Amino acid sequence: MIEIKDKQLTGLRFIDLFAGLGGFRLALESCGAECVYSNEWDKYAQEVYEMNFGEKPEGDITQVNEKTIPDHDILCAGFPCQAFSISGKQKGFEDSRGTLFFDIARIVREKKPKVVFMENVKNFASHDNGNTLEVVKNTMNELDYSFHAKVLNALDYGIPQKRERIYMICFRNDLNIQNFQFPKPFELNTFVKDLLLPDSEVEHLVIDRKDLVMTNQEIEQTTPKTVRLGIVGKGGQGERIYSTRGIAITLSAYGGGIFAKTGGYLVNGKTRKLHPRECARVMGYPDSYKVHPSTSQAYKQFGNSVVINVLQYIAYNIGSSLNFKPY
DNA sequence: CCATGCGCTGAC
DNA sequence: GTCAGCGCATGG
Ligand SMILES: Nc1ncnc2c1ncn2[C@@H]1O[C@H](CSCC[C@H](N)C(=O)O)[C@@H](O)[C@H]1O
Repeated sequence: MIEIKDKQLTGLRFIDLFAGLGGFRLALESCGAECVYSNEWDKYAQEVYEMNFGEKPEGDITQVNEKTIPDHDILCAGFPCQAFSISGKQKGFEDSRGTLFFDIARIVREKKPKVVFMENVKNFASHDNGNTLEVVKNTMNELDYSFHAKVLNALDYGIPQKRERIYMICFRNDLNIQNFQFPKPFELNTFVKDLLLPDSEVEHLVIDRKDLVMTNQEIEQTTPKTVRLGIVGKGGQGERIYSTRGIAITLSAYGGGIFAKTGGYLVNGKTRKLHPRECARVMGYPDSYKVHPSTSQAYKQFGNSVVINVLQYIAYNIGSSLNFKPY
């Protein structure tokens, strides 16, 4: 994450739905906003959340009575994506874990926050010939909100990972917010190689497979793109190796393959997957964030999470729009 | 639970 | 064509 001088969200309360690791919490708090409610049903996720924020999030949002949720100014929600991801089945709203947006909508209908800040995978935008997105848009509008949506790639915001996510910012209509803008992209000055842990701390992650196929030579100059240096097996998900002079591929929650959830990287002559701390870093999490003790659970958590830096820029721009109240 | 080989969709 | 994806299924 980065340092935020002007705390644009000072005095604003927000809720952290589908909390996960609390990325939205890191982002909005860094802007001066106060978290007054969190909800996350996964046992282990609740563990890390509590480990870092000192409170356990409420469980199953589908059973939470909308009316019990504390009044708030900004509702934050990076809802489930398995039902929309390009990597899954794409069953959408007809999937058990694909109807959560309606719970969010049910909550908004009752508490009318000033802002609804949501996030989901890039494929969400084009899913089901845009109807899924349209549904969200129309739902937001009927609730009397503007709807601002855009896919932003983490690589354009200072983090070496090609995580393309759609962000939807909605402002309550009576606020007449006409100046909201998604942050402008800037040059990448950080690469995978710059976030790695010392070799001593990561030897156990080295996999020596006899089927490594060097598809491309390592590169001498750093580049803001994912450079595949080779595959293993059939080169499917979890079986591709990339240059550390480039950027990280998208971290995943239930990803498979020998380099599950992080992908392989050619490091100082060797081939290995990322360590949970490196995943923390690739997601913009500060080194002070305590990762969950179970590696498998930490890999999953980070793969489901958000890039803090991107949220901090957006969160700042939401605050800028809210503060412009001239006579 | 943890590990892994998918095996296809979508974006160009 | 080329190649990457907050995934799935199945083994133990
Ligand atoms: N019905 C439900 N009630 C509460 N939490 C739920 C839920 N269904 C899914 N979730 C949780 O919502 C999350 C979606 S992924 C969101 C990650 C979060 N943005 C972060 O910063 O890490 C997962 O942690 C999942 O366990």
